[PDB]
Amino acid sequence: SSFGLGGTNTHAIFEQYPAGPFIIPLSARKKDRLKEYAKQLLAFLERKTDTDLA
Amino acid sequence: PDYYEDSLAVIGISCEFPGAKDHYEFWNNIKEGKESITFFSKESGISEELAPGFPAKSVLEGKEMFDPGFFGFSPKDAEYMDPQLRMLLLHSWKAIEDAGYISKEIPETSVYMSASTNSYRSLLPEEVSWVLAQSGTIPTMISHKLGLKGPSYFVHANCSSSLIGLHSAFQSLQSGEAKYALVGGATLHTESSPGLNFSSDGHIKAFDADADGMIGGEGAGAVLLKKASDAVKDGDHIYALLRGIGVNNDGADKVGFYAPSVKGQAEVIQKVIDQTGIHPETIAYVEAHGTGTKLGDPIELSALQSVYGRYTDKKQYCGIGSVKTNLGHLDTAAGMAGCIKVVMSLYHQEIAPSINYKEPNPNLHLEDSPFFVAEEKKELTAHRMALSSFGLGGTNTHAIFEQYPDASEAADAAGPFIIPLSARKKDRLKEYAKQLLAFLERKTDTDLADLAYTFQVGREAMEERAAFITSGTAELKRQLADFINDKPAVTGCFRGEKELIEKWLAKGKGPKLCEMWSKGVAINWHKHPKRISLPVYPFAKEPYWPK
Repeated sequence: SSFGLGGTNTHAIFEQYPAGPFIIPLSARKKDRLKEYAKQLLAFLERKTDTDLA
Repeated sequence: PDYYEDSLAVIGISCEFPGAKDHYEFWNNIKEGKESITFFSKESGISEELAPGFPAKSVLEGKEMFDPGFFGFSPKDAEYMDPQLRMLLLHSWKAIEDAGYISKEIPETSVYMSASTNSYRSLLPEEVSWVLAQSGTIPTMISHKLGLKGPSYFVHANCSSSLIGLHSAFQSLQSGEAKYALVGGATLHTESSPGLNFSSDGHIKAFDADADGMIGGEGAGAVLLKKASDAVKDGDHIYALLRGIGVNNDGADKVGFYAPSVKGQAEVIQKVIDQTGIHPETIAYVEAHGTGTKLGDPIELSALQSVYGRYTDKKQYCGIGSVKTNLGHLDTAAGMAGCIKVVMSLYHQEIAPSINYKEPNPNLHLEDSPFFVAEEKKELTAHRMALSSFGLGGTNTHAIFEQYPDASEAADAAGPFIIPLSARKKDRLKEYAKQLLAFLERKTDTDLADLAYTFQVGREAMEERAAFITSGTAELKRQLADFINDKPAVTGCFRGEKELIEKWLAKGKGPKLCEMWSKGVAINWHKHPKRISLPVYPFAKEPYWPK
């Protein structure tokens, strides 16, 4: 629910929805960026493990 | 009877599995749905993936323990020998005793053992020192210490290795090379504790929708086998029958070394049926490979059904389960574990439940599936059961068993007989009394004529000897607590250890000989009863491991 100061009210409803060699291409505008990119993917991989490379 | 001259009989068992001291405890564990994994709360600072990397372990207490002195082994020597070898040695002794036999008395026996490469030598200090502990040393050490003449060698097919032992025994005993065959398997590792088949939560949920992997285990066991006809004629104690077994390899059909293949499994299953001709409808329960993998478990049934279906099938009449759910995956002893469980179920005519199952995997199609997943105890009112094991290698095994049906038990004709109890050390003898002691009461009515018979024969003459000449179980029992209770000279007992009239000595039966046995060489074989499974030599609890 969201109701405005104006007197405009909104309501919404949502519903619940139920290989051996990979290549990863990484790109960036700049080299630190492309480097910062690397820390974050690295960091991501650490945390979430059962994460499919495919 | 009929197709018994082409069959084997399981006449002895000994095993140790997670949460199981013995095969009897084992069974009662599975029947009641007990799960033998273990978990840790308060014991490195890696609380991370699981610490999957694997959060819980499936453990065999006392893998290190041993009784080296029993076999004329230096303590130094035990520390060099692999735990798997030690365990298989104790079990092979145990299994033959449970058969009621003295090894020495059955020279004509084959031995097939299998075990993992745990790189045990690697933990020894840096070593003069000769490498002969090899895989071959294991069966061969056993043959040597039990005085076995049968062909003795080591076989391995990874997950399928025990059924490979079972296969050898089947060919061997049929070919008349040996009268008896002894098959055992072990895995004990030498450690502390995506991209794989490891289970997310450490639960092997076989046939479950959420099966996501498997968990490792440690175990060892051995069985003693005999030709079936011989077993009945010879009067041995038979748990179950082995009708047929089959082996083959996938080939290069599937994509990958670690991929299990539908076509390959199907053929062993088909192949075995043709061998025994056994009609699938004939089969009550099937112990599946049941690893707990998303893709492995659809394949097994797919293969099973495809074979079974072309037959006088259509229904949902067969029970399908995996004991891996209880114990985990014991790489080399996986076959052994399934085998014992199936042999026990036929022995008792009950079906053990398969735990960790809440819903059925959509993929299974169980409904067209000639077989329903197990979730409760069973009623069974001979029956045949099948067993599968599929190797990591691509080598597949299937086997079928048949219930052994007839007992016409008879009361005890004679009111007194003699137990001869013995051990290689007094401390041991006492526990043996205890272990025996506990048993009598646990099994409320067991015949002693056979209990007597089996100890007279089928147990060796150790130095420490205690011979009992009672007449009634409670009578015997308390007098046992009499012996256990250490120095009260009350019983019709005879202290043991505490000269050779070997020469040409006649002996007349009729009377108390226990004294003569008490420090003597008497051959109790005149009167007869059947051999029966009772308790076995209690081995000491000495632990040996390399610092």
